[PDB]
Amino acid sequence: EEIIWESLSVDVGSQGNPGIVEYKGVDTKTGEVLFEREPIPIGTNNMGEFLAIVHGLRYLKERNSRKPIYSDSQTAIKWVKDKKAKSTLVRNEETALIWKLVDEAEEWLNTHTYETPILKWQTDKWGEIKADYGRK
RNA sequence: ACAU
DNA sequence: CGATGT
Ligand SMILES: [K+]
Ligand SMILES: [K+]
Ligand SMILES: [K+]
Ligand SMILES: [Mg+2]
Ligand SMILES: [Mg+2]
Repeated sequence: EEIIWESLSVDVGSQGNPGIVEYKGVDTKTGEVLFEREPIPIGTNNMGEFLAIVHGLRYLKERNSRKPIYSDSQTAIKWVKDKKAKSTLVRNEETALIWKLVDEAEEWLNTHTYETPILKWQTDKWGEIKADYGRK
């Protein structure tokens, strides 16, 4: 089982969990940063991993790219497959922004199609995903 | 247990 | 050491 180098890798970064959430997508081969989301003041790790995949799908579709996406998040891969982010984060005024983005990402999934394979990055075999923030 |  | 998730 080998890395598919012609791919997009995504990952969340956070300050606290729940805490400040950001995410980015990179070229798996070169590490070039292709997109980065502006920090969101409160969210969870899994909400951010979910948003990163959905943004990757939107990014690749806009560019007519058939590359797969790698994520290290078992949870977020499932949530994208299900088109449903099963987060436990409370809804209040401080979490309104992240929940709006997650709701809108689900809505996009329910109104668009894609063939993009969403693949598990095998951290145990390959080390940290290329989009990692280097914070652990 | 597994993945973050 | 704590949290988010299956
Ligand atoms: K990891
Ligand atoms: K990190
Ligand atoms: K646990
Ligand atoms: Mg990750
Ligand atoms: Mg990471």
